[PDB]
Amino acid sequence: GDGIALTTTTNANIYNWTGPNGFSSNSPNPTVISPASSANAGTYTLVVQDFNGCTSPAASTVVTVNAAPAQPSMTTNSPICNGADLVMSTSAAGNSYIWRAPNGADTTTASSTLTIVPTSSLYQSGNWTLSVVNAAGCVSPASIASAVEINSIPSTASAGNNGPVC
Amino acid sequence: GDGIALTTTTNANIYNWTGPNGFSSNSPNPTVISPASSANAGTYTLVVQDFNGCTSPAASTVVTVNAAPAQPSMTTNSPICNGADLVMSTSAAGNSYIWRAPNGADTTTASSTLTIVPTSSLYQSGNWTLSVVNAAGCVSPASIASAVEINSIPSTASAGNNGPVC
Repeated sequence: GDGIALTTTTNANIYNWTGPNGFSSNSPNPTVISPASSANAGTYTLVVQDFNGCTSPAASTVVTVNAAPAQPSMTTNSPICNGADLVMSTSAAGNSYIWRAPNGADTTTASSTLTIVPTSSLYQSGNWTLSVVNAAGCVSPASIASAVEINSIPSTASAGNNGPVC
Repeated sequence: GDGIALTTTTNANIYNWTGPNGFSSNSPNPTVISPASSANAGTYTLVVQDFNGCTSPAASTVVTVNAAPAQPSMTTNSPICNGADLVMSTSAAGNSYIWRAPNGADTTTASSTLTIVPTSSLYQSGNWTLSVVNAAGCVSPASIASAVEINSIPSTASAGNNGPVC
């Protein structure tokens, strides 16, 4: 999902780049490959032709592409009464977990389980999502949102009885 | 999000521009790069060929791209009764905060918290959004709207009792 950029240091007249998917360029500092995927992993080779018409031996480098984790899933204690702790968790593996609140608030934890204490700006109802990040620093697609419904505490009912009893 | 423009001052026959993403042009005053992103930051080099066929030494300049802040989030006292002050706030950092009313009214403040006194043209219900601007003058994506619900004050109930009591 990130891009692959190549650069040059020479000031020669003709550049010739070649790569894994038919990548080709006749310019220094070529158009960055935006959608990096494993398809573009491999060796990129540069040949440079001088002002005098002579060519260099080729130079080359290797770029690898780290894969993102699979879309994680989320479980929540969604039928929740106001004042109770909000608990959400995944089963997905990762090095760090990313929790996204409905209103955009965004926090992290090393744990697969997040607990939100109702003093927090995160104690909010609506659709919550999760994404995870692995050791390569790759972020998974976000999970399918799980709704959280925080219910109010009802008022009390008047209560009594029929009055004095023999 | 803004564009990168390059210009010339010469009247020579052939222009040769080159840049960071394979940017290339054979004309003076090239097509402005509209979607500036960090991808196009770097050195842009111009070489000019004369009417007589001779070429200039190259001239060059550097353009950098300032990044916008990440999408901020908003918190509001949304269950609000008419006449009460409307309070909205963010946690996002910035040099100035931009507050957008549902009906398009647009105000600013240096504070992360905005208070609207109900005499104001901004004391309106509906979906509010926020964006922030940093020291480079870059404006963040707008936040996910937060609804504000301004409720009316109900009329009174008739009240009384059963009448005189022994």
